[PDB]
Amino acid sequence: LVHVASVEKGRSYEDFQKVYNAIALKLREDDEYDNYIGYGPVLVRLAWHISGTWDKHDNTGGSYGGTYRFKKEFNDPSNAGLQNGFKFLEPIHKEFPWISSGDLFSLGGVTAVQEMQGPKIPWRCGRVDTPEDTTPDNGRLPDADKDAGYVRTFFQRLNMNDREVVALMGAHALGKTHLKNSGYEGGGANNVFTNEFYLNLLNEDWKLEKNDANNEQWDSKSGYMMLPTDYSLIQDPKYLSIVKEYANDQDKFFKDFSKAFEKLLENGITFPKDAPSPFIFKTLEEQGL
Ligand code: HEM
Ligand SMILES: c1csc(-c2cnc3n2CCC3)c1
Repeated sequence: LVHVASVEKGRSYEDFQKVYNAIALKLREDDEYDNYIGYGPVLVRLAWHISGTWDKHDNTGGSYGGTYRFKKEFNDPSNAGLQNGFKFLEPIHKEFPWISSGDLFSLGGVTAVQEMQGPKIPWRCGRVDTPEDTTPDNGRLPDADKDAGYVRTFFQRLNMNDREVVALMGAHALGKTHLKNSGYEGGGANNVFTNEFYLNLLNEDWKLEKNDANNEQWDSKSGYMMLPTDYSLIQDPKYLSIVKEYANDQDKFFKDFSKAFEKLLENGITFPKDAPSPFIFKTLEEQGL
């Protein structure tokens, strides 16, 4: 099973920058969502969930086929709440109907990270919409109630190593949990991309509590929360080291996140030798828009 990247016919960097800009402008303008967090965090989560279905063993799942558009994947309980991100992107897709679904969903994530003052994430085009029968079954995204061994084993399926895992988890500095979506409540309503996840892990006083959905989570007096899988990064000696590294080096964290997130979004895709090199998009700020 091979998924070969195929550039949307006749499209070049300038076409994709226009799509980036349309998403970025909407992010700026629809700022009310989720008590003024806006749509950045949910779009990052969407890009991760459409990618996180990949299995390195058979090359099924991943971002290529844009299969979240199909009912089976759209209604996965693990994807509860991501419909808000789908609805955000819908008008954009109507404006630029030439772009594939996988390309749009993944570009949404890249745009969100950059517009939230994160690192630049190189991005490649050419994902191709695949038919409904290529939709992966539910159950491939991870559980939050587990420990460090689970997290490590889970991520081996996505060909991610310890450093890549800890860097990717830094995105949890963004946004919040919603009891109705996942059975967890709380967060920090943050919409700026920083290394604060790692700082909060090391510096807050965490207490284990049972929430109103009968799930255990770690809570701090500052009003923050960690999932059990978040907290596992300071329980495991190998993860802890890396957590300390990112807490003390913002630039390192940005560079490692950029690499891991691009890899996550590209897993399962074969890029021909003639393919364009990755694009790096300018932010609205860089364009004076
Ligand atoms: C062990 C792996 C992971 C687990 C178990 C996990 C679990 C969760 C849960 C339960 C939520 C709350 C969802 C809600 O109630 O709305 C959440 C939120 C979020 N996750 Fe993860 N996650 C993991 C990895 C990641 C990764 C790798 C990224 C991206 C690089 C990511 C990005 C996000 C973002 C941005 C939110 C906030 C969404 C919002 O504010 O609507 N997560 N995660
Ligand atoms: C902001 C302070 S803690 C925190 C957090 C920890 N784990 C998660 N979040 C938000 C999404 C999941 C976000």
